[PDB]
Amino acid sequence: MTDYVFKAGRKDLAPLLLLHSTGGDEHQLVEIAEMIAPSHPILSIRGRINEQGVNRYFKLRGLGGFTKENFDLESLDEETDWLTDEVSLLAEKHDLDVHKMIAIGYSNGANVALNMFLRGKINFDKIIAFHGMQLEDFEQTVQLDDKHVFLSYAPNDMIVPQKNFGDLKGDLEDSGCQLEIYESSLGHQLTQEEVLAAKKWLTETK
Repeated sequence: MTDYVFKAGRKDLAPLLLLHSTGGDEHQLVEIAEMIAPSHPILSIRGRINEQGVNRYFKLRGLGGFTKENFDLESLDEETDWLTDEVSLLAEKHDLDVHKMIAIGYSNGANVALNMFLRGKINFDKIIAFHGMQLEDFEQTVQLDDKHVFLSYAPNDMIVPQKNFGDLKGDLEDSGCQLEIYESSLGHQLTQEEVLAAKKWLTETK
């Protein structure tokens, strides 16, 4: 039984899909999204992974000393099939248009949104990814030439290697995306300043 929040907002405005960080839940990003995109309908879906009571979108290997080697790509693939189908089903139920959807994710959720976009599993209109990273290297057969995407990064983020963030930006730009990059100073932590930066960016790109 899917754990999710829907908050109607103004029906004619683009819907937001919220995706939480590790250990977050469907309520984590709600007030943040309300600051970024006031009045927009909100759909927020909890990850299905709960190993040791930590909510996540896909499994780790536990090789916690590693970055990409710790990501279970079979799980990533299975859960992203599930999530794309779930988004379509709930958009159906709540009369939302997936092609207008703005994904707003933080860490784990941001990674999953970015991966779905790059794999062509969901045609989001825009993505706002706070402290995201590349999960896997693959052949992208997506063309995203018209799309706008906001990414934050901190150079003291122990979790996201510089090279890894370079590969994420490169995969998006190779697909044709127009990127805005915001640099924060609190490592992996979501900052008030990066959220205001995304709010401002959305007013410019909306």
